Amino acid sequence: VFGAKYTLRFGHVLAPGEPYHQAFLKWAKAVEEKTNGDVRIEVFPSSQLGVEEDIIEQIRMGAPVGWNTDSARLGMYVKDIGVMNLAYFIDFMGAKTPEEAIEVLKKIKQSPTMQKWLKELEQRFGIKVLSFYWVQGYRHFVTNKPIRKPEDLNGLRIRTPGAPAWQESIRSLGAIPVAVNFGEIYTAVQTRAVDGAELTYANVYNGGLYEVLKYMSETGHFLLINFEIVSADWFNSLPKEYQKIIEEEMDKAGIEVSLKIMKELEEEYKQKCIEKGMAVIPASEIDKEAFMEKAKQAYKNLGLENALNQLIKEVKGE
Repeated sequence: VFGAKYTLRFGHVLAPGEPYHQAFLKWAKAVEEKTNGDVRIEVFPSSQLGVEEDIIEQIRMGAPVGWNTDSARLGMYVKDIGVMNLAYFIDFMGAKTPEEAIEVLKKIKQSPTMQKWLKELEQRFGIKVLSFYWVQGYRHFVTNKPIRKPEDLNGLRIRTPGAPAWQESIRSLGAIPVAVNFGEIYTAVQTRAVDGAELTYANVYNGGLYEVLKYMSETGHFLLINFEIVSADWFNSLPKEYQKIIEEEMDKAGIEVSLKIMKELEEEYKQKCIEKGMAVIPASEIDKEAFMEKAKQAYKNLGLENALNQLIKEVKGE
């Protein structure tokens, strides 16, 4: 009293106050406005605590919940969609600038193959993708040794997220992948349990990791594409007009924060990291083709090369 008719609780939107959170709050406010207060969206920052959450099982259960997740997770369910979390994916799709990256994502969305995968996620698993135009930016190696070619990673324990798309990718580039809770990366480096990480400049700066790692080597080996999911059962319970408002408003909010991240914020954080004494190995000094060539073996090890090729075909319009 006198509240909304539908309430959505949307979680895992990363750290409080940061760009993603800001953008989800903009999205929520716009859906609320355009639905006349009938849809209320509550936005929950990520916890850094190490607690079990079965986020997909809630989505399957039909709860009024959503999550900021990724294709490394969704690829556990419909295997092939996981190709979008593999090393150099956006480069293999031909994107070489921020604006080009967003345009490729739009082409992937209208692709018959993506539409297939999204229908399988919905029907077989009850997962509705509202958007994947949410990009955290390019990830680079963060180490105490410059990385210019694959051989430089040999023997290096590099922490990367726990799912196979990440682990196999970092392994194929030449490193030993290691899982470590993000909030514990600093501890893992200071206590010498790992040799480095692979992160965005925002992650490195906000974590104060420049205190313990000296080099940012700009391999640009991942572009982190987030997938924004809700229960298919819940989404379908909404009126069609509201279904369209929710999806359109978040594709819009997503495009907006993705470009701000890629065109401005990551640049600012780079400057701040330089000002904290880090040494940047620029992209032009790195054998990126050698890394791209090593990356192909992750696609093969996981069975996702056909998936990539299939996407390449339909996007090469036009």
